[PDB]
Amino acid sequence: HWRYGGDPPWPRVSPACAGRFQSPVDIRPQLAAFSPALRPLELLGFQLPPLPELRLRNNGHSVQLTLPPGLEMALGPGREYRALQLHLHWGAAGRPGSEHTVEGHRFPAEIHVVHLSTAFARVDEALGRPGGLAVLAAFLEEGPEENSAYEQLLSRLEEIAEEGSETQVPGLDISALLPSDFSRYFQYEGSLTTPPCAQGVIWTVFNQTVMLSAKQLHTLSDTLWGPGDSRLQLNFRATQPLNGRVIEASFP
Amino acid sequence: GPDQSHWRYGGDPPWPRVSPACAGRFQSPVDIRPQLAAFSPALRPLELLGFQLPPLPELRLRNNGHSVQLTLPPGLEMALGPGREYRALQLHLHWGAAGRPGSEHTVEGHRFPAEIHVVHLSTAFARVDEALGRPGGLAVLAAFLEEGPEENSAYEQLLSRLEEIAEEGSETQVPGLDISALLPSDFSRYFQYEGSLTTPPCAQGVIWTVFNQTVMLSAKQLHTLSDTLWGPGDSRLQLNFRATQPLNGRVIEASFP
Ligand SMILES: *[C@@H]1O[C@H](CO)[C@@H](O[C@@H]2O[C@H](CO)[C@@H](O[C@@H]3O[C@H](CO[C@H]4O[C@H](CO)[C@@H](O)[C@H](O)[C@@H]4O)[C@@H](O)[C@H](O[C@H]4O[C@H](CO)[C@@H](O)[C@H](O)[C@@H]4O)[C@@H]3O)[C@H](O)[C@H]2NC(C)=O)[C@H](O)[C@H]1NC(C)=O
Ligand SMILES: *[C@@H]1O[C@H](CO)[C@@H](O[C@@H]2O[C@H](CO)[C@@H](O[C@@H]3O[C@H](CO[C@H]4O[C@H](CO)[C@@H](O)[C@H](O)[C@@H]4O)[C@@H](O)[C@H](O[C@H]4O[C@H](CO)[C@@H](O)[C@H](O)[C@@H]4O)[C@@H]3O)[C@H](O)[C@H]2NC(C)=O)[C@H](O)[C@H]1NC(C)=O
Ligand SMILES: CC(=O)Nc1nnc(S(N)(=O)=O)s1
Ligand SMILES: CC(=O)Nc1nnc(S(N)(=O)=O)s1
Ligand SMILES: [Zn+2]
Ligand SMILES: [Zn+2]
Repeated sequence: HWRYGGDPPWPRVSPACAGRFQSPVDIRPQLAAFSPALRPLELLGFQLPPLPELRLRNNGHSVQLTLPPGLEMALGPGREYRALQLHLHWGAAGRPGSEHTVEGHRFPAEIHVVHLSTAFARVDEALGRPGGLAVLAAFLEEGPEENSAYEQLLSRLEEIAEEGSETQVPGLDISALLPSDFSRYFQYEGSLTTPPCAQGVIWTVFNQTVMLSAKQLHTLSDTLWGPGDSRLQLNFRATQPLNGRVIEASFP
Repeated sequence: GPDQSHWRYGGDPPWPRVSPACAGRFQSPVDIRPQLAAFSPALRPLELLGFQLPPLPELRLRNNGHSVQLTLPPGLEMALGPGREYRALQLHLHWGAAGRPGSEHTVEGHRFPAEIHVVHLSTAFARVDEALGRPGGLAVLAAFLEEGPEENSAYEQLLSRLEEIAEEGSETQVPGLDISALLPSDFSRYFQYEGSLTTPPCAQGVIWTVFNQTVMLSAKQLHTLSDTLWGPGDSRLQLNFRATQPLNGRVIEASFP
């Protein structure tokens, strides 16, 4: 089974991991193309009630929250998706762990909300297909104030410390885990950041970040156990070259 | 319902009965207002390779009653951008009648004499039926045909064969030709937006790329195109285009400032 920082080589696990257009990438704001056609993102049905509960799992490469049907998202007019799950990427003590970087800067952590195009019934049908999968990514930065939205997830990590364990958590407002402005973001086409690394994924990276306390960031990157009786840390992929791709910005 | 595959221009069955998608909110064609198009510097020049076909093998040219369609062979590769590849499947035309333009798309309300469409299939899909309705599954390149003083050599290869397939359902084999010669000169100037097929099933998720520059045909050639073929029933195959559809919020992008 694949892992971070070691065999098996990802290209052996999946040929697509050696594709020419992979993710994540380094975003250089000055080189991003202002595209007036990029409208504000629309997310409805993300304010979930206390029940039913949601599955939170330590799968060895991240902590993943399974999302229910009904979380509708649109990248634009007639381009709709539904959220499937969200997970995080982080570093370690004294080391940032976001996947994407901005002007070479790596942030403490990054959250990914994976969506499936309504044109596909299942994920296996969308893999590798243009726009079949769309991921919303936001950077998590260190701040003086503790984040209430993230407290709902971070306080449950200890319950699933051991690799492969899972637990049910109360419903929460998923949209509260995201930045304040849905009209400011970068967008480009790439791939999944972990095997099978299928291409054709539409990546949308919020320009605004969300803040977590130093303590919360410590809890996120030093609680779960990964493969090989070792703390699950630095679970992010190195940035990949744009190789000609042009990143678009929804703002001038 | 019975005979679900049947449809025509200018009359029953209502397209929504043929295919529900024909009543979708985001259809094609649309009216293009250059002033309101969003300049998107990420739109690079179109790439078309393998379009210069040799004399043999021959290609099938058919009057399907809705248009004259040329079946393209494997090998015509096209890219809308890096890593966004397609292969051409076929090309067809939309035209008007005596003293009446018939293009599908319009620019600032202006309708051109005719329009050519080169339909492509994303390399991520093995078959068309899997691409239908999927985002970017199908991509169509569209160019306007205008009236000019000179006879167009490229189009002569198609127009001179229409008499052999005047009746709906007729077909003939024609010599290989340079498909790219049927297109405009600048592949870097175009408009692009997402819509649907302009005929049933009217599946959405189609990426439309409309060249900013046009190609010219003589008045005689345009007359040959609109006055030689016969359509469904006993009517002349003319005015085979769909009315303009509202953008409904969609923003057309332009590859040039
Ligand atoms: C959200 O989106 C915003 C908006 O695009 C991003 O903010 C911009 O980020 C870029 C990149 O980080 C900033 O660009 C930098 O600008 C500096 C200018 O500062 C002074 O220096 C020049 C003189 O050189 C004066 O003209 C100017 O008035 C200022 O006084 C440059 O110094 C930087 O370049 C230097 O460093 C880089 C390497 O780091 C080298 O490649 C260069 O050669 C050079 O040495 C750089 O160009 C830009 O200022 C920001 N704009 C705004 C409005 O804030 C956010 O980063 C983005 N955030 C997220 C999370 O996505
Ligand atoms: C390929 O791409 C090019 C580049 O965009 C297109 O060319 C442009 O086409 C648009 C639309 O046809 C043209 O826009 C029109 O400009 C006129 C300006 O001309 C004079 O008038 C104004 C007075 O207001 C003066 O300031 C100016 O200096 C000029 O002297 C406007 O008059 C037009 O607006 C009016 O008419 C239309 C009806 O046609 C109404 O809908 C409007 O409400 C308004 O009343 C209009 O804005 C533009 O000039 C063209 N640019 C260039 C460089 O040629 C091609 O059409 C396109 N071709 C294809 C096949 O895609
Ligand atoms: C089907 C599915 O969700 N798999 C993913 N694998 N990697 C992903 S990531 N890090 O690119 O968001 S999503
Ligand atoms: C399968 C196929 O190619 N069907 C088409 N139907 N309409 C088309 S058009 N006029 O929008 O190019 S292509
Ligand atoms: Zn991820
Ligand atoms: Zn057509």
